[PDB]
Amino acid sequence: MAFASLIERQRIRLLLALLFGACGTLAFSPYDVWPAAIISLMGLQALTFNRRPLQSAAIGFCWGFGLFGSGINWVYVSIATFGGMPGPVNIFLVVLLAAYLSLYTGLFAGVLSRLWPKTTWLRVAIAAPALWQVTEFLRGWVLTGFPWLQFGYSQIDGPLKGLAPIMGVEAINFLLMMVSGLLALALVKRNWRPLVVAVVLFALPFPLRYIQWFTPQPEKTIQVSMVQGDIPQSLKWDEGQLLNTLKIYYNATAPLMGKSSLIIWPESAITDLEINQQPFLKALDGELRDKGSSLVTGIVDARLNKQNRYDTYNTIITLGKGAPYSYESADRYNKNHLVPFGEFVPLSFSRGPYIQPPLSANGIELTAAICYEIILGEQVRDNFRPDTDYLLTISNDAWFGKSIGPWQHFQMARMRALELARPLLRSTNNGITAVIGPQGEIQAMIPQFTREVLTTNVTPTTGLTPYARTGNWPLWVLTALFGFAAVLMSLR
Repeated sequence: MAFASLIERQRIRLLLALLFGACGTLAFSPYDVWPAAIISLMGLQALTFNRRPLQSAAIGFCWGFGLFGSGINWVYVSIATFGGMPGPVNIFLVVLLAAYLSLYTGLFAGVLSRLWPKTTWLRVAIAAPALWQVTEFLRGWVLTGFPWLQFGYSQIDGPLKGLAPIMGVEAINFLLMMVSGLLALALVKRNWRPLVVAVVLFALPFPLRYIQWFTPQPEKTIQVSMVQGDIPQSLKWDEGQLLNTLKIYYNATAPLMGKSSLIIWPESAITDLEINQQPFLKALDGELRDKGSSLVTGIVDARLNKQNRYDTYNTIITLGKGAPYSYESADRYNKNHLVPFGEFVPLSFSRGPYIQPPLSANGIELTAAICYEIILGEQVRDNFRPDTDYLLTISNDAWFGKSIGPWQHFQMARMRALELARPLLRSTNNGITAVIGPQGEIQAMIPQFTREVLTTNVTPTTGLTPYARTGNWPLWVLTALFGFAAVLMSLR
């Protein structure tokens, strides 16, 4: 046989693209193999060499489909269990989602091989990172976006973690696409120059991780007790289980009063309207103030708005010491970035303001996010303020079941703590509830899929990271400069 007549064939290239896309899903939290991201990106860029724009677009689409048919398949658990659509219909829906998410990768590959047909360093090192940044922005922006499975999140424990506090996780996405292509440039061509360049560009951010952009405050250390109720997702929105859920949470929280300064309940812990459960909240706030503590809990609130029609918000509310409860109080967080097909129909929860004040609780200012909102770095940074002590996130991962989705969500949550240099207090109904340190490090974690309480001492951090001080625009300026240079050098 032969091994040179097979690679040149297009069908073999499509199969290899599928294989590399599938293998790239091993780079995230359930498996935590950061070399898999590099290998997958190297395969993506190397298989598109010497290809026509249409063929390369097809190869990129196949690579994206391989990535998104295995990296995100837990969505099946969110459809088969919760929904009357039969098994084949759920499979078709998952396939449609994977194809839609791979359309952006196909577009990226097609544009890359149209504007930059020849395999040179200008393509792998200059054009590919900028075009990948633009494509990922489009994927995370169009139709409310879905910026899931970004290889920058795979470097939390990797060498390039310290680049996140300076320029943001997407900057890692810029570098991983930049380095891997150079490796690809050293693989197809027997030239050690791209290998040396990639090694240098990968080993430079490694010393840039011992820098602490935060100052710990060993005088405001408080005991936080996050409650994981493990309420089943099948009966959560039932009137018969409303009383049982309240009893479970209250009996889990009552011993914690007087010993934990802050108590946190998961997203939509009170599965009832905020106006309906007024006496319970008032009595709870009175008891919390008597013992001395603050409770931050998720709830669904109905507001008559200005047109006298109800506006439904998925809110986080605060009660107790340092934050008295009232139905009309600014100490509240309304979820802004709703989950498509889970809370609204694109093309019915309402959207809160994009910028909201941080929650105040017993003298502690919390930057709050809800479930899906924690994966959006830009929104969290915009809501972040210098006075913030901890990053607050409440979620409900029971939809995804016993799958890889919860861990990917947890890793994307840890990336926010790494970027903003603030402790992250993640609470979930049955998912991963943890206290992520200022460097994206797990300081505490309780077993998943059980009814437990995570009670640990946590220390605030002050100071601003370069990312939290300038934002995401330096990365966009670098991307624009690289794209302009690559385009201007392509007109010849």
